[PDB]
Amino acid sequence: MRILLCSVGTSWAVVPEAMQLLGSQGFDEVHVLTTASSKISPGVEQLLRYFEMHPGPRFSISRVQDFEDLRSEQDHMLFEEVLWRWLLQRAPQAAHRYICLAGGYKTISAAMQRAAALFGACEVFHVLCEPRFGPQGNREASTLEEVEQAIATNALRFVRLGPEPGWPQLRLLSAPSFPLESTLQGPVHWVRASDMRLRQHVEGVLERSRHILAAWEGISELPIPALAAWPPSHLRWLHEPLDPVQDKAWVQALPKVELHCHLGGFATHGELLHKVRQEAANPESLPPVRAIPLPPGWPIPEEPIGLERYMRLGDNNGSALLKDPGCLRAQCRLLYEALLADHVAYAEIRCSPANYASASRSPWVVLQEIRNHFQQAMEETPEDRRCHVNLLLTATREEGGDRSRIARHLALAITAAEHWKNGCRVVGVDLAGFEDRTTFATDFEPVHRVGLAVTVHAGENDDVEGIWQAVFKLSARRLGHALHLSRSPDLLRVVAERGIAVELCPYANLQIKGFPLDEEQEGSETYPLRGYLAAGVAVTLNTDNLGISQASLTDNLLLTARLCPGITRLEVLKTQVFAAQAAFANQAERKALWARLAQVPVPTDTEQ
Amino acid sequence: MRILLCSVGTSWAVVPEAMQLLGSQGFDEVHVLTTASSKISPGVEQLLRYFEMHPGPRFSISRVQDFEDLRSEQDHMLFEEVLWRWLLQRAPQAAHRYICLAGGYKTISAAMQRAAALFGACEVFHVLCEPRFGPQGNREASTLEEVEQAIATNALRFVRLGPEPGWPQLRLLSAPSFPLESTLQGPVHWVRASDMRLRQHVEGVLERSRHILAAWEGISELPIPALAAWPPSHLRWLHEPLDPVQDKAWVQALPKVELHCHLGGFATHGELLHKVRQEAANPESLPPVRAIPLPPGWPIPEEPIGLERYMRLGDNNGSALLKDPGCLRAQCRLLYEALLADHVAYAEIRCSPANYASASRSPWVVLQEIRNHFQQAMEETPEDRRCHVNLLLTATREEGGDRSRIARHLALAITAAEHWKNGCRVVGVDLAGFMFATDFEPVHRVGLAVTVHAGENDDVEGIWQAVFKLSARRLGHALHLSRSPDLLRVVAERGIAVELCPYANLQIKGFPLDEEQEGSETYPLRGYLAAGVAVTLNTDNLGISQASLTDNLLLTARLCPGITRLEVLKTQVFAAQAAFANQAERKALWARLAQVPVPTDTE
Ligand SMILES: Nc1ncnc2c1ncn2[C@@H]1O[C@H](COP(=O)(O)OP(=O)(O)OP(=O)(O)O)[C@@H](O)[C@H]1O
Ligand SMILES: Nc1ncnc2c1ncn2[C@@H]1O[C@H](COP(=O)(O)OP(=O)(O)OP(=O)(O)O)[C@@H](O)[C@H]1O
Ligand SMILES: [Mg+2]
Ligand SMILES: [Mg+2]
Ligand SMILES: [Mg+2]
Ligand SMILES: [Mg+2]
Ligand SMILES: [Zn+2]
Repeated sequence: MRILLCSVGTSWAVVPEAMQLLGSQGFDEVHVLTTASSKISPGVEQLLRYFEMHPGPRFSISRVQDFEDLRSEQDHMLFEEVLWRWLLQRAPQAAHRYICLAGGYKTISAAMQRAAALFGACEVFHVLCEPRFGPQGNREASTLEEVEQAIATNALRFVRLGPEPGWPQLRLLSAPSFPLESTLQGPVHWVRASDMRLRQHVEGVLERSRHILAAWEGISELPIPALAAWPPSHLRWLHEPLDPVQDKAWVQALPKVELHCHLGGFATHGELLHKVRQEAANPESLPPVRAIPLPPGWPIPEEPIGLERYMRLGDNNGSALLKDPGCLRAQCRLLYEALLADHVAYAEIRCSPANYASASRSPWVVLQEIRNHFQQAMEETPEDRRCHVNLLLTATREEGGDRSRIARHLALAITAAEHWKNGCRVVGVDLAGFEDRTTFATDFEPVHRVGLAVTVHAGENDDVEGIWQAVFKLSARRLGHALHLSRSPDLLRVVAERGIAVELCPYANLQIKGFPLDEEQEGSETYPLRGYLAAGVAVTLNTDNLGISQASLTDNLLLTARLCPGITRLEVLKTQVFAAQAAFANQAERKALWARLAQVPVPTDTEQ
Repeated sequence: MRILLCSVGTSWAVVPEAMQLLGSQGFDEVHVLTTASSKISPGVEQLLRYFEMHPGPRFSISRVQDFEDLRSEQDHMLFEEVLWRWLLQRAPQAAHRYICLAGGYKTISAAMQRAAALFGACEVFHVLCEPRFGPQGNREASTLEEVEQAIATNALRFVRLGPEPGWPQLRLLSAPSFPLESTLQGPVHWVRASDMRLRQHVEGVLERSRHILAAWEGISELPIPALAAWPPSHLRWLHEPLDPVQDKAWVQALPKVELHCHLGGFATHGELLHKVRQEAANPESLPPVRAIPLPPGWPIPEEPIGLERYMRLGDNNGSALLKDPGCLRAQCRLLYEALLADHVAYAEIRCSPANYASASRSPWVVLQEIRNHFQQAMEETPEDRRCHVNLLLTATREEGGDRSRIARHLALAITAAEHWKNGCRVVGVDLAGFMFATDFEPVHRVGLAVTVHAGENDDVEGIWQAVFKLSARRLGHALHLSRSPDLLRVVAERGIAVELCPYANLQIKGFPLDEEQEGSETYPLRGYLAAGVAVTLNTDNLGISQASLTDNLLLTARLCPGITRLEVLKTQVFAAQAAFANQAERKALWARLAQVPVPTDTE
């Protein structure tokens, strides 16, 4: 199969010479494109007369309706679009596309060359004939007789400029996505482009290709491979320090991962608390709303308040209030709404089913209700914006308290691990009672033996033996509030090399323990996020308690800018990638999460 | 700054119209390219007269000596090369480059457009003149006064075709690397291109960029990101099942990682054993060479021989000989030579120094001698061919026996871990037999990584206790992980590496070969790979198994039906990630692994 595409200006004789590129074999098809100038119509007439003879191949003639003459650049873009659509239509494949640039304007010849370079062509050539067929033999061929004479006498020169392979993303473009409106007027078609779509599509493809090629060297240094298509200025902006106030919209639009969120600390005070109370199935059993004033300057107090006061700040919600089934349902639904409004894509929520169990509601019933409410909230949301929520069961140790709650939480987690295989799942346990009790560990071999994962939640104690025991005796895969890893360099090295994640909650850590804010240089009491990042630790930024901390995940990501002097937003993306890798997800959840993370928002402040 | 670049053909009045693109603003300097055809020299003299009467911007004319008229494609390529070199020379900055395609052949205008697209330009434009002049008033401007009248009458139409950014690689190209000669003839330069270097470089970079763009959609599934630059045919070849007979050279040329190699089982027989024995410092004390007949069909026996016979096959070397300082020295150098010849980039060699100690040589002396021999061998090797070697201490256990040797090896590893911090280091311990977690806490306290060796026991409790009671980061010969789905999922999710030795496993345990499809006793490599497990292929004992790392990588084709070469690269990447290396060693290993050999067949 072999077709020929030509552009013709005032000289019509190029086409009869053009078919002689292959000699006697000729072309299987011939197609011609011209402009609307009246000076070509007689040439069209002679072309038709020539085409009457030699009826071997199938012939056609087109013309651009809107291109009378080249008056400005707008005519050039119009002709470019029409020529591109004509090339796609009349030449479905580039392996048998032959393009002749002889006729037309010099701009038209350049456009034909560029179209061949873009969409591909089998051969591109230019026809030359010596001037010995004309008035006194001083002109090139102009009528049929001398055209045939030149054909028979081999008086034509062909410069095969060579094949053009085209670009990979433009070589598979199809004709009917960008159609032409051909009007048959005799044996010649007349074509016109309705829209401009093809030019913007090609320009976008070329810009994306240039951006990918520019950033191709640093593929491994980008946390998300989809960032190579970013323009170099956008990547330079990505490598600048994060701004807490200017980058609010960019962080807000980011797809995030939440790995440390307590269910019972969500609607602890305010409008959310009243909304949860108003949904109670038994309003007469609701305890009265206690008076729990917030510390002045909340959520950023003048001085840290400690873990005890921070726990007591969330007493209007939790064990007391979530024993109501309606309150529990409203709590789960509102937590999912909060997660959706923050563009979270994957969430792990910490729950205590035995804390909300009653005489008629076993812990299994409470766990089933929580999981079913979350699954229902997930299935209602469209998949493009759906946040996948998994569950972690907290096993809190009490100082001198009962061991029964821990044992039944472990058994509940073991059973719910294989009870549910799709949607919302119980993915592990949160051993949050490891402080002042363990510097007695046999309780958790059944957890390991069934494939449940373990995260150990620190208790404000500054010792490093607890972290050691969590890593090596509890086989923990994540660490909560491990803010003193740097004090033991060997422990920090072990945590980095074993791929153990560290869950950091900026607002909770600032409120409970306190760190200097807006210090120009890193000091001895600086937040350990940047030091952990430099040490090779997979660091996650979380919320801990949405209600008590009075801050969202976007707010924590923005506060890391004030806690860590000169942290870059590339490191924010790194934290998100670390969170995605540290999640207790399976192959399908991980695939969906990676698909969601690739859609990083485009910056709008790349102007300096 | 603004530089005007344009060509002239039979006509000359294109450029006097050309620098009027900005009108009264003008241009800082103008440069003109031209051919050697004699039919256009009057245009050249007209140009000279024009800029003699019109001073201001710098003027220059260049003519391609070897190009006169368009006859075939060779002249076109010659003009293209000369034009590209002249473009790089006259206009080094793309932000100050203006190109006009009004003059010359139509192919010349196409070449100017293509050069602007390739290298970038501030603006590409074409100037037109309405034909109203001449004696009949029906022809365009051709004389000087006609040009002046056209300028005054505003009969010039400029088609600003738009700016071109160029390509990222071609935007940085510099003139001196591709120079253009000049032979002055008055005020007109005469240029010529010496060779076709710039054209071939442009074609090669364009082909590579096209390959990158084609392979870009699907970069997440490539083990090495540098594989994108491979041609699509090469990637299609990569995704095809490995051939044990024809892919031997490609596998041999690969940079590899060795994680399970025993020092004492390298020169157990053959001429290599006698090469080691000849280097004894006290040859009179060498034990007599035992008669150890290899099983028929070695290294691929008819029936598996088990672990006892396999261990007894290497009785002519090890503790028998390497108590000799010279024998140990020769053993280490020959092992490093074998590693270099196999293109291994990172090796973890595991040894038992306390087995080699004597009355006068303590285990610490033996360990330091081993380390210094390997470090020296690494030192006389170029860094681009250097194989980095790290050490593992094997704390083997036996029925009853003595626990003193285990304590000595663990303490030795602890001390050596902080002794050396560059070059050859002691990176971990090997537990050949271990649930006795009481005496392995001190190495967790100091940050030593633990690899646990599975014995000839088809048990599942052992792997569980290795993962959770020993905190092992690698598992040796865990061939029955699939019998416990929970254990397989745990190993996959916790990132624990499984180190498989194809030839050793075939000789000791026995597996079907050349199966058409996966069966019940088929090798578990592909099943582990499909389950998300990080699997590494190693050699175990170089001397006893009588096979190299290349030989094991090729045997996996017979063991695993339909295993592709992408999976071989995946196992190499898994081994790189599973090493006990630090940041610098990991960086060097990743740099070495990015140089995958180019396939030689592809079809
Ligand atoms: N930031 C934290 N640091 C330490 N422990 C915490 C933190 N947040 C929560 N916990 C512990 O986790 C337990 C469970 O918290 P959650 O909010 O999910 O439950 P609850 O319904 O509020 O329970 P409670 O009866 O304790 O009020 C808390 O009781 C507390 O012991
Ligand atoms: N395939 C294997 N499986 C289990 N143990 C092995 C295997 N190969 C070697 N070993 C043992 O692991 C340890 C590694 O030490 P090394 O490779 O230097 O051997 P060695 O001390 O020279 O051997 P030996 O004294 O047994 O001949 C030795 O105790 C060796 O016997
Ligand atoms: Mg709470
Ligand atoms: Mg609470
Ligand atoms: Mg051995
Ligand atoms: Mg031996
Ligand atoms: Zn071994």
